[PDB]
Amino acid sequence: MGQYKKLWYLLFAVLAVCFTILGYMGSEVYKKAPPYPEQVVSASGKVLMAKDDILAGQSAWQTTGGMEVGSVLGHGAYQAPDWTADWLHRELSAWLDLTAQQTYGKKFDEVSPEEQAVLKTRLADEYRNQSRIKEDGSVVISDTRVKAIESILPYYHGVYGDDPALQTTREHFAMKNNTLPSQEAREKLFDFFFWTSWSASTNRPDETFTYTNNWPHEPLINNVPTTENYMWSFTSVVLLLMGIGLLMWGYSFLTKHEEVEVPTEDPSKVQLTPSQKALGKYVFLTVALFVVQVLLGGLTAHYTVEGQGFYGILGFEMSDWFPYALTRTWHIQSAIFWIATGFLTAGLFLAPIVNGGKDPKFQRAGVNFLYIALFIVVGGSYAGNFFALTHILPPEFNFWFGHQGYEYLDLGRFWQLLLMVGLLLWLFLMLRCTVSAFKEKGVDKNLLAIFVASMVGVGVFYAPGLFYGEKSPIAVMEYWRWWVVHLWVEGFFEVFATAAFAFVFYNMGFVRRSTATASTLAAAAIFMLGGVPGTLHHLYFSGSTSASMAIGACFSALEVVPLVLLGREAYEHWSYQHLSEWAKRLRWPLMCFVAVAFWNMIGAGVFGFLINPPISLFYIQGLNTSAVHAHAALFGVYGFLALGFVLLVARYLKPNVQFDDKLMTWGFWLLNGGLVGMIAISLLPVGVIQAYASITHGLWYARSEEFLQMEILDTLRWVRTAADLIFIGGAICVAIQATKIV
Ligand code: HEM
Ligand code: HEM
Ligand SMILES: [Ca+2]
Ligand SMILES: [Fe+3]
Repeated sequence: MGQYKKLWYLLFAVLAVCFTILGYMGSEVYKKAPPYPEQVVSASGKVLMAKDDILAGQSAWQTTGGMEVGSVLGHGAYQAPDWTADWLHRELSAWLDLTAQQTYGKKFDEVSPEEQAVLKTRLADEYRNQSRIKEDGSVVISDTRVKAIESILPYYHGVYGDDPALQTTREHFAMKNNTLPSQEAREKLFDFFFWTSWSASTNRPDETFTYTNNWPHEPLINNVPTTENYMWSFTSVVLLLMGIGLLMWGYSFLTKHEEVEVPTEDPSKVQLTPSQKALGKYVFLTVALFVVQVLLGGLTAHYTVEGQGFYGILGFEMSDWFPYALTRTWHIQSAIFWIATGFLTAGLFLAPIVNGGKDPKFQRAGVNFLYIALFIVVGGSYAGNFFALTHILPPEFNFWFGHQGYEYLDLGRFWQLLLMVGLLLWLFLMLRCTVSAFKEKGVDKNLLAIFVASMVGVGVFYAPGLFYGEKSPIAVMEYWRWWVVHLWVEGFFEVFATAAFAFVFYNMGFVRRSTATASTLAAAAIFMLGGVPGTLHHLYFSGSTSASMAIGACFSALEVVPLVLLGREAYEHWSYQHLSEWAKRLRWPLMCFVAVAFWNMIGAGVFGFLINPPISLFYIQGLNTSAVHAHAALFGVYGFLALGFVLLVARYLKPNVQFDDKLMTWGFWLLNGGLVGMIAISLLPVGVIQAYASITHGLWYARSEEFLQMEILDTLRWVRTAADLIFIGGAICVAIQATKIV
């Protein structure tokens, strides 16, 4: 390893420690997740439900879209109410009304606060302590609780069915007129909802807080943040402040920046291999998927202000066939697909360059096979989502060929397996080009080794999404799912981008070999240190114990080291005085990387940390601030990276076509202005108002229909269309430039 032995050892130690921590917390989730009770029995002896009924309700929830229609335990969509919190509040209000009648003969509202406190204390004792699971695995609830459940059932039956008395409510929730047509399936789904509400309001066996760390905020049962929550939030802010102070104090020593002399030629000296020439279809697929995804996002926003549609007398009803759940699922899946496609194309273009400008036998055939597999995956998953949400798909094939119901993993298990096979094919095609480069003499191989390791990580770490099943517990499913939406996208993709950037810069002669290798190794070590144990900030209130708040909060704060220095080195080199001898013509792909740094600083650093401490997330999980952070971080870092990658690939495929700077300036600035406007004028104010309402009254109230249909919040969502149109125009401009080039 030569002079990089210390960096390699530090990376190894960081990897070992961080995966040991993450794996230990994984085994804790299997043993400490909220159990499914064997029986839920009334105090008189009548069984309400059983474990099989709860699991059947979970499967029924998966056939409606799951997280893509409302929210369960804080994860999902944001137009329909959070179901666990809404059910808890309605059952607590019904219990209070019933108990006030048998004690004072009046309702809860018309009773003096002195006895309201007594009623609230009796509710808190009954719900948090008397509902604890027993030795035999059963839960005993009172007849008053049974009556409250029976009283609140008809509202949910009308909401998830087609009752005329609840038509307006269904429209405000962006829900089709029959989300779950089967009454028997609706009854099971309400059992599942009750189970989630029970797990969110019942103390742990040997603790004074619930299985969800007192989530959601519910003043009626005193579901408030715990001392551990406060203690670890304070610790995480203190760690972030130290880290920032230490990075300021040591930036001078840490970064030496031994710059090299700028060359004159273009080592652009790339006789293109047949496999490289077959990536124009990849570039076109990336930009077409980007345009389709942006259009699907515009179509989902329209459902949040109208509910069913406008005009289209065209002869069918559109929410019956392409409802909000379907449009949002496709919108989320297309974004994942096109960002991943851009990264995979970029890698496939660099592989033959690593191989010395030659194709290993059958590389073009492998590339074409991968293209066909990616097309089949996308088309089949979308068709399965359509047929599952229309309920034409029989329910026993839903989890495998329809809608999984889990966000960011909505595609069926069969399509997930096909995508995994395609990713392994891509890794094989990348790795077969490295054998000759490794089998050389004299040349240092540390940068190649770190690049190959980042190849293996991207091509491998989609597997943890197959470690749960249809009937797997929700907390296990959430753990394995964030192993993919956070560790594989947020992590292992920055590593790939960094290792490709270093490889390209070294082979263009912009940086020294030692500088590139050391920078890549250090960046990989800091990204793994801040990202691998930072997975747990998605599991603070998902049935995990209190150790998740601690780990996720403290290490996620450690992910401040890269974000800051990011791009300083660009402003250190932005002022060039026509130093771009052969780079000002390609100014656009190289400027997608300055907006990348800006959005990494803003969307991922500012908006990502205001939601990170558990004391904040306790109130703002499930609100529009999550949408703000998601849009900013995801497109501003990774969509721009992928767009720059496919623009740079298209530049080398067709070096005789110039870039039309007037269409490029328009597209770039329309994208950046549209993103800025959609957060700053619509998304952020809605999130702030929702956060205030949540903190003051309850997450139930911040997600309620009565609160979302306020005059200020409907005009705040309509105004978004102005920035949405600008963003769609910018996306269309970029996609035309790319199509014109290839
Ligand atoms: C015209 C531009 C866009 C519009 C109008 C738009 C609109 C929307 C809407 C309406 C939602 C659903 C919020 C809800 O639950 O009610 C959403 C969610 C989302 N959008 Fe977009 N979007 C746009 C562009 C993008 C882009 C470019 C990306 C990234 C490639 C993206 C990624 C996402 C993600 C990841 C979510 C889910 C976020 C979450 O659940 O927190 N969007 N968007
Ligand atoms: C570019 C890097 C990042 C990307 C692409 C990214 C992406 C996302 C996305 C799409 C979500 C949506 C969650 C959902 O739909 O359920 C999310 C949630 C979250 N992210 Fe990030 N993120 C990034 C960096 C960060 C950083 C640096 C932090 C911490 C400082 C962070 C903390 C969170 C938290 C706490 C949530 C949960 C919000 C909620 O569940 O309601 N993220 N992230
Ligand atoms: Ca979400
Ligand atoms: Fe995350």
